[PDB]
Amino acid sequence: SVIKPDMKIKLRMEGAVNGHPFAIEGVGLGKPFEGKQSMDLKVKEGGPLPFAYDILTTVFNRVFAKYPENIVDYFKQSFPEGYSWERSMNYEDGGICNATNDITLDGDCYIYEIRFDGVNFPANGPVMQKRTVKWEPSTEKLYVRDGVLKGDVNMALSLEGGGHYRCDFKTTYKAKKVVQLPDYHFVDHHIEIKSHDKDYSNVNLHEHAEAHSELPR
Repeated sequence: SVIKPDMKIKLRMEGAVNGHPFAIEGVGLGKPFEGKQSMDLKVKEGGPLPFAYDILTTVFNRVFAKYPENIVDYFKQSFPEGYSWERSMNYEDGGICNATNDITLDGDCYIYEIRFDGVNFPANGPVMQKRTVKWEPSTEKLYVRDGVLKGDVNMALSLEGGGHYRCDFKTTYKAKKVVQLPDYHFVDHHIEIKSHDKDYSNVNLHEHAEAHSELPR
């Protein structure tokens, strides 16, 4: 099919946090069937970013998730046409980020058109104070609602000096064409910034994801 063992990624994010605009572009590669991917991101506008880079990472494609044969793969089925997703990320201190990604395919390269908008982040919260360390691994819960796929996940950012900062993700996935809808399942994730420069102008990001149909896994 159109899904190859090794594929590329090209993306551009345009957004704002607390009213301050910025733009980031990236290029990467991954293995859809292995659920692994990596990419290099460069801040193009609005740098240096005055907020924690981690709030952006999960926005920078579930096609990069290892799906077992007994689970319907909504994402790999959506191509060559592609799909799009919308997401609201509700942080425990009131900060709220809304994001969207329109994913298309050009040859062996996925193209992302991303929008990101966060508001109400407290001035002295971990996000505006850049006190986040990394996102903890997680388990996303996927279920069908009104012909489309939903995905919810309890996320947590490890904090500098100890503790965690919670955020609840609510994502809606929409294939561009009619595809087979999956039954209730899970997707394990682990996103990590492997390297970055001082002000995060350059970031190397990695993600590993695998789906499973029953728990305990």
